[PDB]
Amino acid sequence: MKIDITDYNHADEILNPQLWKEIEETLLKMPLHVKASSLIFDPVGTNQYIKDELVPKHWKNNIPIPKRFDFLGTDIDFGKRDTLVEVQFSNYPFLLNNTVRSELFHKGMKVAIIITKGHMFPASNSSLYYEQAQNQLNSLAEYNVFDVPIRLVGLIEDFETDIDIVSTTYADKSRTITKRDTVKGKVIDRGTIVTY
Amino acid sequence: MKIDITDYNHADEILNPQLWKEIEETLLKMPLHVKASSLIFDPVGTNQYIKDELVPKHWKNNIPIPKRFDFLGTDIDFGKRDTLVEVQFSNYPFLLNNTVRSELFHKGMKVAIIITKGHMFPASNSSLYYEQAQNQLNSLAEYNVFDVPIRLVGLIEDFETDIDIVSTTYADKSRTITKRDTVKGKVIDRGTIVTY
Repeated sequence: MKIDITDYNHADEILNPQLWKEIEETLLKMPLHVKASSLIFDPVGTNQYIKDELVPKHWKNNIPIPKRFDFLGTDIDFGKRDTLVEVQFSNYPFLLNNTVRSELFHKGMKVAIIITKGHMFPASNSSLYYEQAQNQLNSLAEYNVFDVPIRLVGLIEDFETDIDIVSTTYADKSRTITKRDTVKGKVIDRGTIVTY
Repeated sequence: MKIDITDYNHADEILNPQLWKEIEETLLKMPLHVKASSLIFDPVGTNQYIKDELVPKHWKNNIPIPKRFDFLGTDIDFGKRDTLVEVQFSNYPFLLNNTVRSELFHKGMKVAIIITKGHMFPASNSSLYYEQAQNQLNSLAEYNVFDVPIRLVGLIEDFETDIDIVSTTYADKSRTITKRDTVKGKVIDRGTIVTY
């Protein structure tokens, strides 16, 4: 996928280039994961993909307790050396969520990378999106509310362009994949995901 | 105008019925104030109307310093006895704005009334709206973040219904009214304000 980046409190000069590269390379070669709602962004598939890539690179992971069993895996955290990676795709309250995480951060870790998906992707209801997270952080930054270094990453794709897509069907009850296919497609014109 | 109300921390049992009545009666007989952007919600006209009604009823007022001269008057505060009324129509960061106001509130006032306008009204860019403020407060309430009693009020109008409208044109430079008319209209189908 493609990515848009917003750095706060000079996360760019603080971040270990190699640690950032591991995250960046993983995201760039990663296809768009989608599932039925028709086709919507699949955060669990996405986090599973990220996890399988970073675990072998020695990133320690932790999966936050979901407000709903079938939501488990919608958000995931990774840590390595002094870097914290927080994938936030759920509808958990953004500012409150991070204010709470910020507290622990200040009580070691020196920079945090937050991964979100662009608004262009149709998704679960009220689920966080990049532009919204950026707006909120731009606002706090404006009044010097926080000093923690943050690299905010937005997962996006260009419109009307052939891309690799992974379509999955889950039997959410224990979660199971009953069907999956790796096809080609693109996003039309929020956007609409089209498969070939 | 019509109003929708959401109470937090039992603002409803704490609020002086007469103090609430002064606020409620003012809002109910108040027409929809609009101006050119075509026609959009006019917060200054609205606050001027509210101010002219409450000052004679002994509500002390205070107008917050705007982040922009021509924005001055977009938000206004009123106090009387133990009640705080905060009209919030601007794009100032909601949670941060109120967290800061909350701090002073806890350092007397016993309940706060926050007035916003519904999402149905086309308005200034990124300006706060009722449904958004409610979502954010519902979220903080969910995790017992604040205990301050709040009555959140949303200014709305029914669709396809004849209503009184005040259309104004300002020479924003010192603010001046160069043109104004009191007509009839309605909101079609965000919504679109139509005048007759």
